Amino acid sequence: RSNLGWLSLLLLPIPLIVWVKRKEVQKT
Amino acid sequence: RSNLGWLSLLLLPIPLIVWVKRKEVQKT
Amino acid sequence: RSNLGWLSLLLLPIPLIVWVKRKEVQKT
Repeated sequence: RSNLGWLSLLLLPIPLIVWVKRKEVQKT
Repeated sequence: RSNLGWLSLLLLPIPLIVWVKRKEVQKT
Repeated sequence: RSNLGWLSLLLLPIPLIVWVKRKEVQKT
């Protein structure tokens, strides 16, 4: 009995990893 | 009919990061 | 155009790449 709301929850957490890369990678 | 559509939009953007790794190579 | 079920499929595969990053493989 999979809930429609639960699939939606999954998309919000992966985008966070992309944001860290823009700030930097190791230095300049 | 409106709010449901927005959650779907969020998933397409992260998958893009995975694709660059598949490309491999380097020349930037 | 795409089915409602298809958008849900897209969220499940991106989470996997982040786990790989924690492992931190050689080279790359």
